[PDB]
Amino acid sequence: MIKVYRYEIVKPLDLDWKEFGTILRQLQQETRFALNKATQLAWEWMGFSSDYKDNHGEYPKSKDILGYTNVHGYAYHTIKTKAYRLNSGNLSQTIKRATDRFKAYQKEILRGDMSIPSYKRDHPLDLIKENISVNRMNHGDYIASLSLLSNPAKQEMNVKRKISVIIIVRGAGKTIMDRILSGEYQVSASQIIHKDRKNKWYLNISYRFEPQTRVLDLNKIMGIDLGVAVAAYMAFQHTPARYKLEGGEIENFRRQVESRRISMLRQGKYAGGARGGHGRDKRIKPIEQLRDKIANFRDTTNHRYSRYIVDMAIKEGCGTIQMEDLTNIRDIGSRFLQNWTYYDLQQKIIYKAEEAGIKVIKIDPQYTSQRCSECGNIDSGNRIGQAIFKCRACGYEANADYNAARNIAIPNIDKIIAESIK
Amino acid sequence: MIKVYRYEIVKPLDLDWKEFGTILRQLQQETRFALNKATQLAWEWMGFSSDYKDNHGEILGYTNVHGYAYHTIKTKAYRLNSGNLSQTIKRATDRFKAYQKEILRGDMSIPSYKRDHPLDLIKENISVNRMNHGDYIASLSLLSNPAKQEMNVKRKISVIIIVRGAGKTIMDRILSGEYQVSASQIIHKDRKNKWYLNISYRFEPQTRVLDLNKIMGIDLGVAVAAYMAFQHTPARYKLEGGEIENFRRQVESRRISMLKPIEQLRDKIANFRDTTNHRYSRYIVDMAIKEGCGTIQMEDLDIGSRFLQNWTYYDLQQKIIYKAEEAGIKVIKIDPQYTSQRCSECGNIDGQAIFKCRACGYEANADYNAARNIAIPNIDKIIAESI
DNA sequence: AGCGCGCCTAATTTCCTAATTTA
DNA sequence: TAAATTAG
RNA sequence: UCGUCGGUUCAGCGACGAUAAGCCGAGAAGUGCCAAUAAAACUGUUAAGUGGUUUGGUAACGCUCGGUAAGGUCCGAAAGGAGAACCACUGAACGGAAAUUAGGCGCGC
Ligand SMILES: [Mg+2]
Ligand SMILES: [Mg+2]
Ligand SMILES: [Mg+2]
Ligand SMILES: [Zn+2]
Repeated sequence: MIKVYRYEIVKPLDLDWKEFGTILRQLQQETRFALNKATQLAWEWMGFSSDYKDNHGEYPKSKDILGYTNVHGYAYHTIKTKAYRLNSGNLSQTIKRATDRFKAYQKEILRGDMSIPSYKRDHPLDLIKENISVNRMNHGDYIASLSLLSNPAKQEMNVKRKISVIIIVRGAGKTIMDRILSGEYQVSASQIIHKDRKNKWYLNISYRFEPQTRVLDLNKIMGIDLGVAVAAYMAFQHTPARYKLEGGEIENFRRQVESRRISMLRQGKYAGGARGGHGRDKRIKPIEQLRDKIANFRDTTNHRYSRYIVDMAIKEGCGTIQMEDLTNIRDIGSRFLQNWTYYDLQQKIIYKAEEAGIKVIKIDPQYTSQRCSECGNIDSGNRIGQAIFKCRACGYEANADYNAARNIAIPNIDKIIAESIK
Repeated sequence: MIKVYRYEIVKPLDLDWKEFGTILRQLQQETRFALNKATQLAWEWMGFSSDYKDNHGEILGYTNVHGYAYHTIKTKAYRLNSGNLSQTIKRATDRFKAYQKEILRGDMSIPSYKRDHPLDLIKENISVNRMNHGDYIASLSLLSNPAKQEMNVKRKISVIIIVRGAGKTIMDRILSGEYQVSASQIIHKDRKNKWYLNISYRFEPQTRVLDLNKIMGIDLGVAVAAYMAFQHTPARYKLEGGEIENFRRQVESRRISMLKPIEQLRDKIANFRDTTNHRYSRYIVDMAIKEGCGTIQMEDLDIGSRFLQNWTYYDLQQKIIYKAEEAGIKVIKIDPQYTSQRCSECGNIDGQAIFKCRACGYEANADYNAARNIAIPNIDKIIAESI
């Protein structure tokens, strides 16, 4: 398992912030240059090999023609002369991401199902495991030594050693960094991230650890039902316990955002003079800030929602979690009327349940809210979302979200519906 | 000048849909090959090629990138029409030339072209005719002479397109001669499995001339800062004071927080009213210029229950009056008595969020209802007629 | 007050190298 | 002696 | 009402800023515009027709980069001050980056 944590950079230990910013921006420009050029060299080789096969009947050998086993070696040999400021290790890692992206989707590129990747302006600076190192001083401060320059670059920038920075290691970041220093966690390739808001640089340390999973009974299954009145309702087949996420705070957020977003757009029709004449970024600045705010709110809401769901499973001893596969369903009449980011929520559940030893299975949500959880009679007549579920034969009434949650908690439930469609 | 508008293809007139679909897919495959190969040929022509291209294994006799690419691609994409093939190659080379300096610097990788790429149709290959029975037929020339012989198509391929409302207006002028076809494309959408043919037409725009018969009406309504309406046209424009409500709450917080500071706040609030008036006046005049209305009618000049509370109303009117003169428009002041209550549709004179006539039953925003009443050239006279 | 924009939002996949050798 | 290079 | 500082996100708190949904600078990669010039391609016996290319310049642009207010101690009459140097809370979370795709909108009227 691999996880990432962010650490804010405060000060360069031996340089000024103005000088540090100039170095970082220059290295970012080379990273963009390396990524685009590598895809150009990869795309060029793909065309040459296709042409070579037609004229000779066999694909050419990279070693014979290109001089290297893979295009990654050839890309390094060419981009190095121009991207001479980055460290060779970081440059090689940067090039590899471009070439692997092209190699992975090469078949889709030829078939026209995907475009050639093009890389934007602000790009993270790659760091290799051996290039990053972190130490704790006696006086309780954390110093990170970064290798970000090549020998020509170090000579021209007067730097003669690692460029040290101070990172705020606090809260849950202290435990992760303490385990990295001890040796339980192993640092993998990282990157340096810059955020436009607050103008802060970050150190994106990614680390490798071994999950500690307790033996949980695999016959216990918890069902997650994205309900109508309730954001998510959880139920278990063995025990009559129920949990729910009312999602009251979600409704309040969208009301303020919808009113704000509509108002901003209308003013754009008669905005100020300086609103235009300075590019696209300035003109759409008010909406970009609003769009970023919504993205951050969903990320936090999905983070706390996934944790609550997994924690409920752990308390009840469940070893299996079943949810609805949303690939087929496209009529979102659920509580998340603002088209919530369901995929981010489901991915967060998976990787947090995997860390706890629980296995996640995606059932097909068809007639799951219509079926009765007592007698199993499936009727489409009562599909009205009446906030209640009154079976005409079982005589069992319960919350519609709760009734759907029980059905998802039954093993092989979709097949049961599949065997007897109605 | 040039604008685009889709026209859904109903069915092929001469051949079956199964045959037409197979034919078009063959042409679509040649379109990608022409596009992708033209990018490779332009890459070598501009000197972007690496060493191993011209050293290991593998001037040119032509003058332009398009000329070099055309002949090389023509041998394989022999089903496409010669005229359309040139257009496909041209759009490939034009993008590369526009992006030539970006790729050399390293800001863009390589132009790419998707699978279901639209087919290019030049002028002289797409004609439209309207039959005596009202069916619109568009004849498309898509196959070259070798392709026509093999596929047993002995003339131009004809298809029927839908023309409803705005589509018929443009198409009728195309047939008349006011609008001339420039280029076209056959786009395919997988959402509905339908083929679309969009026509790019060139026309000489007509500049609206100010006439003293369209009179814009402005009402300082309760729900918005102003509402603009007209009788000749059904269009409407609104000035919502969203920024004004935020600024009022800003001023309220600052006064409590500050409890010179009052003087600076008063100076700030004075400038805000001036800046908003300038933006509002310019927008008000622009919508009259856009529709060519030669007169603006606004109620003659308290705070009342209007959305703007204790605003600099007189300053707003003067800047509207002044900016109207520069455009040739003239401003007339009208008595506002019972303007909100009078019904525009029926004229009878009688909840404030949406006005509903007792007799007519017309339901609409009261701000819009008042705005239409002011638009009448002789609204002032009929106001006292009911009295 | 319809039926074409361009494009935004959400969904989706991949990745998070090492071993050797100049300096 | 940490930066450079290339193979699988 | 929005925003800044208190390790990140979302909430409050203490202070503060706001015409900030505001005001500006430089530059020429791209789209329009102005001068000069008229290639590729196609229909063509021809005659000739469609088509709009190339080099400069300008700076209107949802052109491209950037600047601009905001915690407390401290100096400074105050403004202002060289990311000067110290100090700064409560709750719930804490796996991130890049690329791509395809649909439904909010404008469009
Ligand atoms: Mg649902
Ligand atoms: Mg906060
Ligand atoms: Mg905290
Ligand atoms: Zn039942």
